[PDB]
Amino acid sequence: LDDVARIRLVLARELETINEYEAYARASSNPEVRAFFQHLAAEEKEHVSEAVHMLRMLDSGQ
Amino acid sequence: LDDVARIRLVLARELETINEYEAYARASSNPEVRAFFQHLAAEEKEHVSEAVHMLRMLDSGQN
Amino acid sequence: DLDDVARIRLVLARELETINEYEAYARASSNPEVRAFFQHLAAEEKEHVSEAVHMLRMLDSGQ
Amino acid sequence: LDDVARIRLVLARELETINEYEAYARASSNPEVRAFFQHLAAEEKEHVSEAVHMLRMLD
Amino acid sequence: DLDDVARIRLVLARELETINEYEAYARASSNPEVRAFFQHLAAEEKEHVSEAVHMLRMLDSG
Amino acid sequence: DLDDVARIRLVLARELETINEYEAYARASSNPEVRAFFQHLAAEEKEHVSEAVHMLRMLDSGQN
Amino acid sequence: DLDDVARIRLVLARELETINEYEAYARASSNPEVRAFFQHLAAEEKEHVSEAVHMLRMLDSGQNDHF
Amino acid sequence: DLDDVARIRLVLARELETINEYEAYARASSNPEVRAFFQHLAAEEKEHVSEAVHMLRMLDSGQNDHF
Amino acid sequence: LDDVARIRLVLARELETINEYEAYARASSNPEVRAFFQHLAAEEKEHVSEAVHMLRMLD
Amino acid sequence: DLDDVARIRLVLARELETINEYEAYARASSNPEVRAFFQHLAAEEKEHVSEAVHMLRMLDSGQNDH
Ligand SMILES: [Ca+2]
Ligand SMILES: [Ca+2]
Ligand SMILES: [Ca+2]
Ligand SMILES: [Ca+2]
Ligand SMILES: [Ca+2]
Ligand SMILES: [Ca+2]
Ligand SMILES: [Ca+2]
Ligand SMILES: [Ca+2]
Ligand SMILES: [Ca+2]
Ligand SMILES: [Ca+2]
Ligand SMILES: [Fe+3]
Ligand SMILES: [Fe+3]
Ligand SMILES: [Fe+3]
Ligand SMILES: [Fe+3]
Ligand SMILES: [Fe+3]
Ligand SMILES: [Fe+3]
Ligand SMILES: [Fe+3]
Ligand SMILES: [Fe+3]
Ligand SMILES: [Fe+3]
Ligand SMILES: [Fe+3]
Ligand SMILES: [Fe+3]
Ligand SMILES: [Fe+3]
Ligand SMILES: [Fe+3]
Ligand SMILES: [Fe+3]
Ligand SMILES: [Fe+3]
Ligand SMILES: [Fe+3]
Ligand SMILES: [Fe+3]
Ligand SMILES: [Fe+3]
Ligand SMILES: [Fe+3]
Repeated sequence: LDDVARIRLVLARELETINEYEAYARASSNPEVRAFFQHLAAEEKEHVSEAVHMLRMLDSGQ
Repeated sequence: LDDVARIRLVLARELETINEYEAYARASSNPEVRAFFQHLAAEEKEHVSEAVHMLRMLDSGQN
Repeated sequence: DLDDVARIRLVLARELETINEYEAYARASSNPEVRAFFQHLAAEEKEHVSEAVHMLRMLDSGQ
Repeated sequence: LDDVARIRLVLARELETINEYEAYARASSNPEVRAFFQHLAAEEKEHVSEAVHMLRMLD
Repeated sequence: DLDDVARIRLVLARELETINEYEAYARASSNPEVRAFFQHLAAEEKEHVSEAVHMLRMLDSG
Repeated sequence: DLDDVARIRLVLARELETINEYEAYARASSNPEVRAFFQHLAAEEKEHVSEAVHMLRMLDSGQN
Repeated sequence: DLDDVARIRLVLARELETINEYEAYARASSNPEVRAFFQHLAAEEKEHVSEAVHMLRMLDSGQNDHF
Repeated sequence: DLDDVARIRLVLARELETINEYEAYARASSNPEVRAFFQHLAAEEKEHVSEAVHMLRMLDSGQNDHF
Repeated sequence: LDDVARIRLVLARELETINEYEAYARASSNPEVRAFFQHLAAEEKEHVSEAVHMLRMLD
Repeated sequence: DLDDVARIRLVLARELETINEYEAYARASSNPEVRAFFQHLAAEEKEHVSEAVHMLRMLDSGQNDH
């Protein structure tokens, strides 16, 4: 398990987390809860872009 | 489920995620990768603060 | 490779899931004694969550 | 899942929680953390006594 | 890492889950002889639970 | 989507894993009294395994 | 921390779950050839279960006592 | 939510894991007769894998194309 | 764990992945997404064939 | 309760773990033919990852905007 492997693991986890945030926002009729989850999902998408950048830098094949 | 239970689940997951980020920062010998994981850990702790706030708002018994 | 803060986070995550279970089981019971047993368990677990959040804040500057 | 089944599940989870609290108390070097976990283990053991009693009453 | 008390707790937790499974299977069974089989197994496992609690209280003052 | 035979097989499989656990925990030792407790649990579980195999045999004509 | 008898018990437990899966898949199929494929697999796994029980009995005298 | 081909793929995947377990147990075993029991089980599970690959190729023309 | 066992693990994972891709193709709304998943399934079937060949040659 | 973008995210996450497995199995192998086999599988999976990230960007404007 090297650095690129840990980056891939973090990216995979972030993608699943976004899925969870979107599903939980959809399940709520509370506007404040939906806003909470939409903000979290946006911050997680930022993290995804950052991880993909690090992966492309560190992985030649990617 | 209901909203409070899903918030509790989100908080539990975020706490495990911080553990992972900090562990990966420790495991790396590349300083850039270490810094990446430390930055991720800091922002996830902010997410934890937000979630605890939501829980306190929505759970009278917790606040 | 875990430190004290990682173990506190794990305990807190487990407690949040435990509260979910207690409140669900309190709801699913129609026996007042059992519903009440589970409600008392959930209140005590919420107390544990507050204590663990305090520990986390006291040992983690990023939090 | 009836009431007695849910109590058995809670009791089993409480027993694993005690094991985890005691292991984490053993593993910590900060004394305050270490006592935090010991306090949690004592409280959970009291929970176990209550659950055993409830199980005896209903079963 | 584990000591005798921790192993006894694990055994007790497992026995409790086992009783739940035996009782659920008795409820779901069609053949009344199979139902009787699962009911008997549940009763014997409950006796084991009593014994495990006794051990745990002999070896743990708290 | 489980029938009676499938539940018997699940119970038998669980009992076999339980015996493994009792034997490993007896080996872990530390206290003779704890070892004897785990050994007694293992012996009674073996009784259950035999009865479950016989059940399976009457109910499963392909197994018998 | 496994000895030979524990590995035998583990194989037997896995085989029993596998038979459950084969019988369930045979029931869930509408193609008769696929149904028959799963039923044949189930019968062969049951033969393996018999062999595993014989091995367990030969290695575990306390278990053999109940047969 | 599963068709027959997906159930065949699941059975094949499980058989492959089962072979791994049997070969590992054969390597770990001390009694030569237990070692041989596990080797016997591994050889017969490999035969099942061959049979299931043939079934999958018969049911999945896209898979058969690559053989 | 030896080379043949790792090949078996890869093959078992690839078979589960094909199941997932076909399910997602059935479930998808957008035609391009359906086609994306079906194309992934086809490529994975090629990977399955390669792994079976390797396994037959080495075992 | 899954939409197309969620299924894309799930496939991408699975491919990333698959690449990890292929690379670790290449490292753990002593037979050069097996090692090259696993490296080849990893390269092809990485191409799959590029395709999926492109699909994700097209389906998720919030992700496209980074
Ligand atoms: Ca995450
Ligand atoms: Ca998270
Ligand atoms: Ca807890
Ligand atoms: Ca607990
Ligand atoms: Ca048990
Ligand atoms: Ca058992
Ligand atoms: Ca099997
Ligand atoms: Ca198998
Ligand atoms: Ca795959
Ligand atoms: Ca994959
Ligand atoms: Fe994150
Ligand atoms: Fe997050
Ligand atoms: Fe950021
Ligand atoms: Fe952030
Ligand atoms: Fe607690
Ligand atoms: Fe509790
Ligand atoms: Fe308490
Ligand atoms: Fe028992
Ligand atoms: Fe039993
Ligand atoms: Fe008994
Ligand atoms: Fe009996
Ligand atoms: Fe056979
Ligand atoms: Fe077999
Ligand atoms: Fe055979
Ligand atoms: Fe088989
Ligand atoms: Fe692949
Ligand atoms: Fe490809
Ligand atoms: Fe793929
Ligand atoms: Fe392509």
